[PDB]
Amino acid sequence: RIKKISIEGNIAAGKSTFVNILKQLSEDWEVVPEPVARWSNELTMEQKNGGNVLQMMYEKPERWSFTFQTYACLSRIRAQLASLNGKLKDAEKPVLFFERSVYSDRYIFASNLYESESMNETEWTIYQDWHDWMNNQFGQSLELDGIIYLQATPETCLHRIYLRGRNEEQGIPLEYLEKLHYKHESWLLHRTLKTNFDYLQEVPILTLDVNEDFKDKYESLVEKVKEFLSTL
Amino acid sequence: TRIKKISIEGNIAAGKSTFVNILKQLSEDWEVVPEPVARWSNELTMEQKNGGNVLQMMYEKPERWSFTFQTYACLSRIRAQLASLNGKLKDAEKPVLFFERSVYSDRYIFASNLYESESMNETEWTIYQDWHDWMNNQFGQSLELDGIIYLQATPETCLHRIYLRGRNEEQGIPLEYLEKLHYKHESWLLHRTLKTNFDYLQEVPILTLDVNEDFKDKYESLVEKVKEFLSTL
Ligand SMILES: COc1ccc(-c2nc(CSc3nc(N)cc(N)n3)cs2)cc1OCCF
Ligand SMILES: COc1ccc(-c2nc(CSc3nc(N)cc(N)n3)cs2)cc1OCCF
Ligand SMILES: COc1ccc(-c2nc(CSc3nc(N)cc(N)n3)cs2)cc1OCCF
Ligand SMILES: COc1ccc(-c2nc(CSc3nc(N)cc(N)n3)cs2)cc1OCCF
Ligand SMILES: O=c1ccn([C@@H]2O[C@H](COP(=O)(O)OP(=O)(O)O)[C@@H](O)[C@H]2O)c(=O)[nH]1
Ligand SMILES: O=c1ccn([C@@H]2O[C@H](COP(=O)(O)OP(=O)(O)O)[C@@H](O)[C@H]2O)c(=O)[nH]1
Repeated sequence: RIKKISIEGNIAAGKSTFVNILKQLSEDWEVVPEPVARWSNELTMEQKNGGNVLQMMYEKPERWSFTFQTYACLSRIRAQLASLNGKLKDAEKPVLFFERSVYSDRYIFASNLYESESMNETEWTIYQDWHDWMNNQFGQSLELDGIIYLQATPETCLHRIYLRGRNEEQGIPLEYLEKLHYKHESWLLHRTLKTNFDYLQEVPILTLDVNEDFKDKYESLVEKVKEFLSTL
Repeated sequence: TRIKKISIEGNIAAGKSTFVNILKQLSEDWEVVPEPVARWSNELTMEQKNGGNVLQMMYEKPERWSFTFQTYACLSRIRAQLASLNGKLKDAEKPVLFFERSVYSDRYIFASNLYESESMNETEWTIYQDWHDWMNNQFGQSLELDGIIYLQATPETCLHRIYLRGRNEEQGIPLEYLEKLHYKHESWLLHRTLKTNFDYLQEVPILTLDVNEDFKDKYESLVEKVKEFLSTL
């Protein structure tokens, strides 16, 4: 009976900041951060493997995209099962917030690597098949009750990457942000994007504007999330 | 419980296709599962189109395509084997499903070989193994084997037999690739010296059949052994 909620949005939208705010507000509220965040960093063999392929992807995305995308999605699924069958036990009003989803894996990141030619046809169709299957064999219990879209302009995100001062992100272009921004807008706002996941097409969505700094002034955002939660 | 599942293992062109085509005629309670890869050799389906494409590139450039090929082949094998459980041998008295190869040849014969030939780098190989571990962990007793039949043939036999089958992309297959695959087959199924990461495999019954002798119009003795093997599982 744990409520599953995806937190979605562009690079440096403030997803991590937001989720770390939410888990501290209730004893019923828990967070699963995404694998890619964990990799970008006495450390596990997923880190080991995650470290290498993220680096490999930066040199040569047209060689490594499929391997990376395949591994990122398994790593997410495992983690999401780990918290769902353990953690939050056994809350009165349990809610698990997922940082991004297997849908963002596929329809944001994997799709954009295919469109920019870092995956060929065969890789993209093997990926979608593998995706459809990995999720239907193992990921049933990962269907989302709702989605929270943190909406920021592509410009705020690039500025937010600068504010976060990580050396390796510094060369991310605004057009790359625009592609991902547009892809988010057509999946989550316009709802033009048709997935192979029919139930998604009518999952409730809460769209929040995080252009303006919320780190010291988040209560109105938290109010909107609590209202959205009761409505499910 | 309650379909018995027996995998047929052996080197390339040892004679697994020929022997399952023989076995499956002899009892309506016996079915077979052709291995997806052997199918990918030949409007076609999604998988078959991907398979043939990923196979040719694999041939053309194994160090690029080994990780991709091996995951698609194994995912597709699990798919074909799970369907068979479902669509097959619903009500029959003693159901037996004969898999042409298994999830364990995918990894410990082929992917492993490919790693050993530097066709997959360390991170690739480790990623493959991670995925293979977890994924078979999820099924448990369901695809898990009741028995292996090993069809053991020397590489010369296999080499000659590749000649007899006469496939274009196959005459390239060098004698020394065949010898290495033999090594791994002997170690896993004959001398039982392969460490592996699935507990029950140490226990699983294995019938070895010497198949160096042509057996096409002369296979009763081999079949008799199989019938005797089954009545112990
Ligand atoms: C089309 O051009 C790009 C598209 C995407 C990128 C991205 N870079 C990243 C940073 S990868 C990274 N590695 C780390 N080790 C740590 C970390 N925080 N981030 C994410 S998206 C960067 C791009 O331009 C950089 C080319 F050198
Ligand atoms: C030089 O060109 C690139 C360099 C790096 C990238 C990278 N993208 C990433 C992010 S891929 C990703 N997939 C996910 N499924 C999730 C997630 N958080 N990130 C890391 S490095 C992507 C690049 O090309 C993108 C082409 F628009
Ligand atoms: C180290 O050298 C090799 C080792 C193994 C091979 C192999 N070829 C194959 C068959 S390639 C094939 N492609 C197809 N499209 C169809 C089909 N039946 N077979 C299996 S293993 C091929 C090798 O070299 C290719 C030409 F020397
Ligand atoms: C040019 O070098 C190669 C060319 C082709 C191969 C091929 N192996 C295969 C089959 S590997 C296989 N993996 C499986 N998982 C299952 C299965 N039945 N067969 C097709 S093409 C393997 C080659 O190996 C190079 C040195 F290991
Ligand atoms: O309202 C905000 C939200 C985020 N940030 C900063 O912007 C960067 C991106 O935030 P985060 O890493 O949480 O974004 P994510 O990539 O997780 O969506 C970080 O330096 C944050 O501390 C900020 O200054 N104000
Ligand atoms: O007793 C036998 C078994 C097989 N073959 C031939 O050897 C080749 C390889 O056999 P098969 O396709 O069964 O090998 P697999 O790859 O399935 O092990 C084929 O052309 C068969 O006709 C044979 O001459 N006598």
